[PDB]
Amino acid sequence: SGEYPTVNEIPVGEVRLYQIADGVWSHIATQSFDGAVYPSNGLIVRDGDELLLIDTAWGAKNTAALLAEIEKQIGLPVTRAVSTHFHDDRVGGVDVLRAAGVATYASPSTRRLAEAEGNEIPTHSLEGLSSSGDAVRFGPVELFYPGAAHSTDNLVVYVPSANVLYGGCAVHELSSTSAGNVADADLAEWPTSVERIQKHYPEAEVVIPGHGLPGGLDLLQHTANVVKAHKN
Ligand SMILES: Cc1nc([C@@H](C)c2cccc3c(-c4ccc(CS(C)(=O)=O)c(F)c4)c(C(=O)O)[nH]c23)no1
Ligand SMILES: [Zn+2]
Ligand SMILES: [Zn+2]
Repeated sequence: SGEYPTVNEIPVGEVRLYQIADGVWSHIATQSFDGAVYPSNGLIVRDGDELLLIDTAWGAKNTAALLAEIEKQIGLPVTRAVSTHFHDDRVGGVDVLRAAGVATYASPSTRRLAEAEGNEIPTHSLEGLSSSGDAVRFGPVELFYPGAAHSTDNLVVYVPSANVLYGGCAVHELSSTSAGNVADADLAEWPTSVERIQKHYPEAEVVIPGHGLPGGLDLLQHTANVVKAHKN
């Protein structure tokens, strides 16, 4: 009833939306992985009379539920989606999107890693993002490649109209006590990549992590701190 929805408040298979700013929502879903349940976030950005989706809801059935929740709460069609890295919490559900008329996009690096891992593969490649510090416009957002962090391919997303920074899984929530799932991470490079985010988006007002509660710019320094300590 108004607070940001937490892992224990969302059964696996349901999706909730949360209004972040005018024309900007996050989507929250839950999934089981290796015998534990986790929440995960994505983004929805109004694009005139259409919507841009950032990340799936972590699975085919959750992503179908996401589309139904968007129709109920917003009522505008999702026409494009971007996946910010290759893991299943970002691309799982791309096939559902593609069958619902959504054009799916990711960097070439994400597409090659998703294919090699056996995950669902976005249709279209996003060029111009292969060197750290690169940025491109995509509808109402800017896509930014900060360098290797949670994964080598991770992208962050900025909504300039609202100064919303969606960090994806390169950014952790303030309550986090470790660096999450580090299977594909570069712990040594991650603080440098976070510093690039901090330098490029100093006017961010809301920062959304890939899992957990949004906050302010402090999430970036907190992420650097937990990553350095995990590595140690
Ligand atoms: C292989 C491979 N599969 C995956 C994905 C699908 C995956 C599965 C299960 C869990 C996660 C997490 C995760 C874990 C713990 C915390 C709490 S915390 C910051 O306090 O430790 C958290 F916030 C997030 C992440 C992420 O860190 O992005 N990804 C995950 N990744 O690699
Ligand atoms: Zn991941
Ligand atoms: Zn993640």
